[PDB]
Amino acid sequence: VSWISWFCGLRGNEFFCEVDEDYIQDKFNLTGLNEQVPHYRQALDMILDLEPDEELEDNPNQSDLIEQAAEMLYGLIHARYILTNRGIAQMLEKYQQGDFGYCPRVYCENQPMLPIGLSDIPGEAMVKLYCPKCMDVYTPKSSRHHHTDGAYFGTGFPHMLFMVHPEYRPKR
Amino acid sequence: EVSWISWFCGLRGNEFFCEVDEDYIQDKFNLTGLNEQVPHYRQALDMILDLEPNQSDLIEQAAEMLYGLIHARYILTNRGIAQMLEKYQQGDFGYCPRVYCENQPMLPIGLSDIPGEAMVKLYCPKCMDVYTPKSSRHHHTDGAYFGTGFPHMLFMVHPEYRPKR
Ligand SMILES: [Zn+2]
Ligand SMILES: [Zn+2]
Repeated sequence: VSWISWFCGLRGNEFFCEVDEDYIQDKFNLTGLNEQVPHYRQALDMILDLEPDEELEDNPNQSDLIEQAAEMLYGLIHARYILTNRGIAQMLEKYQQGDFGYCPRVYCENQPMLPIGLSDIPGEAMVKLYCPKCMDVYTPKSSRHHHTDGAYFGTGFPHMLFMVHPEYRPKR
Repeated sequence: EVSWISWFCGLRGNEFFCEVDEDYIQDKFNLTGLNEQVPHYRQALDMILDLEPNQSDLIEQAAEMLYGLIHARYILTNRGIAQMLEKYQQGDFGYCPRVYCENQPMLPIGLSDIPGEAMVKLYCPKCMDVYTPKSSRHHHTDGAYFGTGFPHMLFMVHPEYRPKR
């Protein structure tokens, strides 16, 4: 399985959706990201499953540092991706599956929530959950999601989704 | 040798309960009215107080219901409230999930005082709303064992713990 499929499958990455390879392959979609993550070249290669460099001698491995970079880069791409009609389509799918959890308010009656970020700057805050019914923001019940940066989901995702799919917005 | 009460409050899922003072239970005046709500009231009250005892499990079930009803009244008394306030300070009931409530500890609360109506819920004193416990281990604890007015009783007796919202 692809790096992306492998990543989105890990424990804690349930909120993520699989970004279409072609979206990533189009340089125009990643403009600006390459200057936010270290080892951008090797990291983007790892995400797309390509020959992982030469790698010769004592040359300290710095391997893990690249794995982390791929992780950050995938996140930033994810953020942009889920604003596009295709990404939104995929998230809407998970939404229908309750992939993001249900609102804990007793009166929201288990309204499924959408992931959301309190900030678009990486390292600011971890991902939170937005209930479209009571329109408030909650902390995920599972600690497994307490290390997922919210910037990988953005502050305007939930808004975008309902803008494109008004029919799913809770009534009254 | 652990007392029935100590044993009960120690079971998985009964973390929201506090241990009712034996003497409170021994005073007949405090239980007036309860004896006509649970079956086998005599044997059940005996089991709760650790006294000389197929219909067995049915009595264990009765002691469980009876302890709950007593708990409900108990936590309205200054002594019960004191104990609950303790657990409250330990975050024994959990913290509010609202991101902006900033992990405000919550108090248990019932949506109804009638047994069998609804399971126990959590009241955040900051956003003043009611939530369902994150852990499924608490999804079988009747809310009637905590009452609809407990949280409000606690803060009337301890206004100083009223969060600045
Ligand atoms: Zn809600
Ligand atoms: Zn709250």
